[PDB]
Amino acid sequence: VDTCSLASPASVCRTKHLHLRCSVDFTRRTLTGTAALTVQSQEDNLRSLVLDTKDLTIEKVVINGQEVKYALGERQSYKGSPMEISLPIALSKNQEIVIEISFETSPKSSALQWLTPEQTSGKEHPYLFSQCQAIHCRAILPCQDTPSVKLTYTAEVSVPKELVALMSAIRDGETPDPEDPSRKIYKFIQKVPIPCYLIALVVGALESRQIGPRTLVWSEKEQVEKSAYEFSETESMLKIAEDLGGPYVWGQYDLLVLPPSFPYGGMENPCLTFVTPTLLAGDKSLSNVIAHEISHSWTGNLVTNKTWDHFWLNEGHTVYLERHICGRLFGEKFRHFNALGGWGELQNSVKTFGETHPFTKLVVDLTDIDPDVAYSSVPYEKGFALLFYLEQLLGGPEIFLGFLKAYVEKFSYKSITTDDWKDFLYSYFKDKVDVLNQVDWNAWLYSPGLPPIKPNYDMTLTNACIALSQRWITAKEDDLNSFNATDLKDLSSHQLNEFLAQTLQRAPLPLGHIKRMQEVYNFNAINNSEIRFRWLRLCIQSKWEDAIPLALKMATEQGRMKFTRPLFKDLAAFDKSHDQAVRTYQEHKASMHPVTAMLVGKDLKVD
Ligand SMILES: c1ccc(NCc2cccnc2)cc1
Ligand SMILES: [Yb+3]
Ligand SMILES: [Yb+3]
Ligand SMILES: [Zn+2]
Repeated sequence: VDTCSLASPASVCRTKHLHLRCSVDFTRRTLTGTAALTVQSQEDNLRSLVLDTKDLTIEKVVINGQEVKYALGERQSYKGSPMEISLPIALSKNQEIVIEISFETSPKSSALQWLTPEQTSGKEHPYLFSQCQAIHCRAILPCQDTPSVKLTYTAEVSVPKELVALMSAIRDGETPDPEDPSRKIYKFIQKVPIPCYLIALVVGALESRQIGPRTLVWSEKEQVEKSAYEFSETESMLKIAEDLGGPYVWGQYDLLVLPPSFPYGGMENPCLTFVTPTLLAGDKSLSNVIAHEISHSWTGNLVTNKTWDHFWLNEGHTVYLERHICGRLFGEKFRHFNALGGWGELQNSVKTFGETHPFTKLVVDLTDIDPDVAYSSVPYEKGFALLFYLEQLLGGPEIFLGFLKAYVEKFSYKSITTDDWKDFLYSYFKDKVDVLNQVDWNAWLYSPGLPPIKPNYDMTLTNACIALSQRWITAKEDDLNSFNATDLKDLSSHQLNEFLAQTLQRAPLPLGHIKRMQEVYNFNAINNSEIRFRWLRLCIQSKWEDAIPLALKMATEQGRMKFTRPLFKDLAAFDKSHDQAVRTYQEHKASMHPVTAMLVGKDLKVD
C-alpha cells in the first residue's frame, strides 16, 4: 500500500507508457495539453480506475476516440484530488488501452516554479523548472503517482521559439510549431521504465557545453564557463560508478545548473541531473553532490523504493556509492572523513527532531504525513550508517561492494521494500548469517534516535578539525590572542567546513570568540556555500548582530532548502532579527519556490 497515493495500486492496473503533448504558457503560467496513458489491467473485468491529480483542470478524457465519464473527488490536503475514470469497455487481465486526458496545470502547481525575467541571470526571458520528488508529479499531469509503477515516456513540448525545453529523457529533435510560428516543439524519448517522480522539465534561455564523451552541462549563458569547470570530474565519476554498479543504461549523462531557487542540492532526473548553482564554489570542492546524483542512476533510478516509507533504500545506498566514488578519487582516508562527517549530520538531525521522534526512524510510516515535511538527513545518514556498519561486519568494502553490484543487478527495473532488500542481503551473505543475526534489525530499521551501534571511522583527517574546534570552545578571553590565520594553514576547505560543523554543534560560543574568529580567519570572505552557511549559523546563534544582513542575504539570494530553512529559523530564534526574518519571508513568499515557501512558513509559524 502506497499511503501517499490516491490512485489505483499496481495490483489493479499499471501505467506502461505516457505520451505527453503540451504547451508552456508563460503569460498564464500554465502547462496545457494531453497526457496519453497506456494502461495495462492487472484484474479481470476492470471497469474503472483512479489517478492522482493536484490542482489540475480537466477538460476531458478520451478513450477509443470518444469522451468518457470521470469524476474528481474531494481534495485530501497535500495528496491532491483523486480522479476516477469510467472505462467504456471492461478489460481482461493484461489488456492494455490508451487513455487520453486533456488538462491544464494551476499557476500554483507545487511541482513548478515559474520565474520572471528579473529572477533569471540574463534578465530578458522567463524560466520554468519542475521538481516532482516525492509526490508532485500529480501537480503536473494525471498519473499513478507512486514509485511502485514504472513507465516509459515520450513528450512533445511547445515553447516560445527563443527558449529551450529539456526533460529527463533523450532529446529527439526540434521543429517550428505548426499551430504557432512564434513557437518551437521539442521532442523527447525515455526508453527505460522509470517511476513518475523522475519526470522533469525545464524551459528557459539555455546554452550547453560539452564536458565529457556523454555529458553536456546546461545553464544560462552567464554560468556555462564556471559550470563546465566545476563539474569537469563528471566523466571520471561515471566510470567509477559503472565499475561499482554495472552498465550505465541511460545513454546520456547531462547536467543542468538551475537558478538559485532550486530547492535541493541535486535531483537525479534520468539523462539530465538537476543541480543547485550553490555548487559553484570555483574549486570543484562540492563535487560529492555530482557523485551522489550519478550514483542514483543505479540506486534509486534502476532499483527504486516501492513506497516513500522505504526512501532510505534510495538514499542510503546512494550515499554509500557516493562516498566510494569520492574514496576512489581522493583516497580511503577521505571516504572515512566524509563518513564521520555524515554521522555528525545524523546527530544534528536526531537532536533537532528529538531522539524519540518518528521521523528519526529509518523506515518511516508516512500515513497522513506530507513527505515534504518528513524530509531530512535521516534516510541519507542513518541509511549510510547501516550500510557502513554492515560493510565492517561482513568483511570490508571489497566484499560489501560485491553485494551492492549483485543487489543492483537483482532488482534493476523493479520497485522494492526494505524486506526485499533484507531478504536479498541474507541470501547473498548466507555463509555469514550468524553475523547478520547479531544485528539489532528492529532497532536499526524501526526505532527512533541514533543507531544502536556506531561504526569505526579512521580519524586521520578529522583530528585537526576537532583539535581546533576544542581550542576555540575551551578558550577564555585571555586565550583569544593566540589564534591566528596560520591556524588554517594545512586545512582543506573540507576540513574548514568540518571545523565549523564541530563548533556549531556547541553553539552558541561567546560573542567575543566569534568576533575574534572573523578577525583572524576572515570567514566573511569565503563564498563556498557549505562553509558560509555554517559560519553564518554560528554567528547568528552566538548573537552577532553584524551577521544579520549577511544571513538574510544568503537566505534569500538562493533557495536551497538545506541552507534557506535553517538560516530563516536561526534568524527567527534571535530576538534582534526575529521581526526582520518574518518580514523578509512575507516579502519574498510570492516569488519563492512553492514547496520552500510552504516549509519556511511552517518553520517560522507564519500564516
Ligand atoms: C523528496 C521529498 C520528500 C521525500 N519524503 C519521503 C521521506 C522523507 C524522509 C524519510 N523517509 C521518506 C523524499 C524525497
Ligand atoms: Yb477491487
Ligand atoms: Yb587564562
Ligand atoms: Zn538523493
